[PDB]
Amino acid sequence: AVVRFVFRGDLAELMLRAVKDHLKKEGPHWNITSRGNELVVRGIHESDAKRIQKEFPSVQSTIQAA
Repeated sequence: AVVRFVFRGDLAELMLRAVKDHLKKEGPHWNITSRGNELVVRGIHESDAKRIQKEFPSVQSTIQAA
């Protein structure tokens, strides 16, 4: 699956960086990339994808199960 986080406002870059550092610790094996205000996690299990969405529930996110 794929999770995409979209960060908003004047702090978006710093919040992305915070979330990115956190997720690199949760899943050192996850393929994590970012550009602009979007953070993308690939190679994550669909159930783990709903978990990290639920961990940062106020960050807008999408999940692609395919």
